[PDB]
Amino acid sequence: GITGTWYNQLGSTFIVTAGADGALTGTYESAVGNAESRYVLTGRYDSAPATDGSGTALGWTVAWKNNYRNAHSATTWSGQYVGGAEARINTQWLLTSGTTEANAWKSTLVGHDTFTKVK
Amino acid sequence: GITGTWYNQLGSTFIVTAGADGALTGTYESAVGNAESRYVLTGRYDSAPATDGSGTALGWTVAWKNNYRNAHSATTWSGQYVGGAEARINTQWLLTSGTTEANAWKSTLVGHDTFTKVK
Amino acid sequence: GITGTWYNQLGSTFIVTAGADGALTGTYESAVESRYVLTGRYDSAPATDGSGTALGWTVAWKNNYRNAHSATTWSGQYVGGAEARINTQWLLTSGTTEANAWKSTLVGHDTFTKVK
Amino acid sequence: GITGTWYNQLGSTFIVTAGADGALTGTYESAVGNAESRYVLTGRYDSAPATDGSGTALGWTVAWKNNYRNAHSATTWSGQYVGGAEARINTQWLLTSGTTEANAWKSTLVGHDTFTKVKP
Ligand SMILES: O=C(O)CCCC[C@@H]1[Se]C[C@@H]2NC(=O)N[C@@H]21
Ligand SMILES: O=C(O)CCCC[C@@H]1[Se]C[C@@H]2NC(=O)N[C@@H]21
Ligand SMILES: O=C(O)CCCC[C@@H]1[Se]C[C@@H]2NC(=O)N[C@@H]21
Ligand SMILES: O=C(O)CCCC[C@@H]1[Se]C[C@@H]2NC(=O)N[C@@H]21
Repeated sequence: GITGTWYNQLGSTFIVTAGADGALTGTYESAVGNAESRYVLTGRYDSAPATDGSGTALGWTVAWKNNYRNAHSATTWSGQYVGGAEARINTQWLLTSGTTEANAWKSTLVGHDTFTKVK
Repeated sequence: GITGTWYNQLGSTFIVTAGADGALTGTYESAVGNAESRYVLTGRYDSAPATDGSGTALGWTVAWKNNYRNAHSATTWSGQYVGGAEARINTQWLLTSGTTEANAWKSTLVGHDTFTKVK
Repeated sequence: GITGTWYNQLGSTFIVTAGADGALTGTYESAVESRYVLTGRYDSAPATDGSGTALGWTVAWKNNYRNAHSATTWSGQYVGGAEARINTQWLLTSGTTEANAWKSTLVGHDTFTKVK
Repeated sequence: GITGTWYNQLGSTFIVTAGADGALTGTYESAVGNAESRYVLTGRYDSAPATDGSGTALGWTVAWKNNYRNAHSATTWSGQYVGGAEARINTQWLLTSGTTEANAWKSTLVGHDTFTKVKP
């Protein structure tokens, strides 16, 4: 279900494996921002979700440092997987940059990403 | 400086190891919510932060399922670690519960936690 | 371009008047009677480089018929053109006791359009 | 207890009047960001809050344009007033800047401000 390759509305690529233990592991490649190529992600998901039609809660983190570039920032996505004919992961995210203490008020962006397995 | 035990303002306990590769691994024990005992956490941090006084960006996820309870929800914390004698991890968080599609509008809580080395 | 009736994807409606001073006034008709006062502000002199027009408004969920002891603010931007939109993120805070304040605020997003 | 002069943890000044109709009016002066002097605010608050010890929900908006400066941005604060012993307004806020469509993903900052009546 969750395991596979997903794309968000920006064209970013989220390759994830959902482990039986509730673990999420994989790579994220952002189409935007101070990022290039793949970054490691790790996360957790509800491996025993409700059976009443509710989505599956999940979250994951990317710290935007790889072998090529370091943005000194990290994003967490929090959301739920909705299965079915048109599988989607609906997320909201927080991106925090490292700042000085005086600039901490503007450290964190918020947004929302929707992932499907298409394009 | 990140590795060790941290406590937030609500009385929750965050036990974490910061790996050399940027991995965060540990356990979270929540003082509030549909939670009981320890939960696995995983996350990522900037393992090569700026040397200009900026904090160290980081994030982690807890899915609120363990051997004792399943809240069908997951929280991600996004923030930065700030060193010194009064070291802190300042975070904002998103808590998404699994919902049906009709209730997705109320799926996600937002808040902020500050973690310190002493409590 | 802001003044008029807008519809979200959830069947809510709001009618707003954008005053020359930057004021937003109108009524929000929810879906998830149900009309509530809305007030807000918008940038009355936006950039002319294709940037959106920043704006925000608040609705306190009390009227003559019910009171949910809560308030939503929407923060976003108006984007003009053929498919005009107001893209928003919102925060809904409910009145809680201090012990429950950690769970007082929901966050989401809404997109409003001039059609349907 | 909402009406008065409030200051947040940054030293910003929030001057507000709560109208009997649920209206919030006043001025906001930010200690940080692309802002100078006072800006108009408007908002709403629950004028018949619960009597069980719960706070009073409220929210307000500032568009960061005044006679001196225009940041092409607007902030909304959503929060609750908590009386008793030491009056406080605890908020979370969203600051949206006007952006191109390509830059809309980075349009919105989020944070939290706590206000008390204690001058810096
Ligand atoms: O610019 C930076 O600091 C690092 C790049 C972050 C890109 C952000 Se993550 C939330 C949003 N979703 C996405 O795919 N890319 C953007
Ligand atoms: O109630 C649930 O769904 C699981 C428990 C959630 C606890 C939340 Se995580 C954000 C906040 N910080 C904390 O330590 N506990 C609360
Ligand atoms: O349940 C309540 O508190 C009263 C109705 C709240 C409606 C919320 Se405002 C954010 C979201 N957008 C919308 O149109 N309706 C929901
Ligand atoms: O920089 C801009 O775009 C306009 C100024 C925004 C200042 C932000 Se509003 C949230 C935070 N609280 C405060 O008092 N000032 C800052």
